[PDB]
Amino acid sequence: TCPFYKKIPGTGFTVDAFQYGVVEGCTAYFLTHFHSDHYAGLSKHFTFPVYCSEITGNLLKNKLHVQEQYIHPLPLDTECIVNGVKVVLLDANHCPGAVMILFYLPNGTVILHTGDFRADPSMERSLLADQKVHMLYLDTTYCSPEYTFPSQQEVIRFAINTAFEAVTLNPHALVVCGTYSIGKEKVFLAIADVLGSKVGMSQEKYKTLQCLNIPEINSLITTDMCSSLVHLLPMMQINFKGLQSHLKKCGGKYNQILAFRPTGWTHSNKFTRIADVIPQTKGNISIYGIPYSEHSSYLEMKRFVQWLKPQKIIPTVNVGTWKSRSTMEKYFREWKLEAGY
Ligand code: NI
Repeated sequence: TCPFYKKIPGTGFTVDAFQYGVVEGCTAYFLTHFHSDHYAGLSKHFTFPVYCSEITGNLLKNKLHVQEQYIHPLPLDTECIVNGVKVVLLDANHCPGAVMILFYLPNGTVILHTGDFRADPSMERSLLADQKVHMLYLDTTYCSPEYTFPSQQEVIRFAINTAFEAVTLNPHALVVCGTYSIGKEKVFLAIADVLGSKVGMSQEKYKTLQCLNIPEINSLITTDMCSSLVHLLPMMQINFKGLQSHLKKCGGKYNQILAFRPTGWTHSNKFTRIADVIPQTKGNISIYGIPYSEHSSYLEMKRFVQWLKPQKIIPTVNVGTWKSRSTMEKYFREWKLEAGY
């Protein structure tokens, strides 16, 4: 039974609520991004309207086989009317197609739902600048001061250098990046760019990238594993057993695998820095783990909310225990105190 924090009051609208069959008095179902915890339950047999970004639509059509008549893509940064309610979609800085949704209620209330996001200062020069926000539905994934991590740019720097270095030393070495959903594509395509390679992957994952409105994408990707010195494999498969077998599969074309595992936060973030990282080596294979987050750090989130100054905050992650909920409320109170609003 759809929880309260997936419902927008005084509309027929839910957000990311496809796993409760039909929802009591929902004219329109919004989807913030194409990640399975958020789209769970969508199928070819979905007959209610779905509102989403262009890229999330491409994905629903081609991957889930949702019928064209039910997919309502909207452009970003554009005032759109939907069932007599003004909405706007903002870039979320999460994965391809991911959006934040501004709802302008008939009664004059204004609601921001962030879906999944990584807050950034460039958001403060959007249509959010222009007016007051009464309720914030907040991605609270890393809402705790321990969670610091480096900028996406820093991590992609580290990844490129490690890749180039290892391949220049040994031009029979293969680079492997682990994946399970969209997002984290800048890791593997930035590596492939420096190397002068296309990225080799399965046909399923090849299809998925074809959905993403990437300029020139056909020059960048391939299924031909043999003509390709950066490869994508399921994250499940990024270990010595699964790497060995993969190195066996390439038919004597590579003597060495350098791999990256894009993990979110991990406890080693509290002690070690990004330039000071080391891999786990078992023979000719080396497996790095890098902290590429697609969610706000504690500080990023704090600064975003102190700038936005909402009247009320509703968390959408870590809400299932009273300890989590209790700890988050305290931090929100402190932020308000620190600022005065
Ligand atoms: Ni997500």
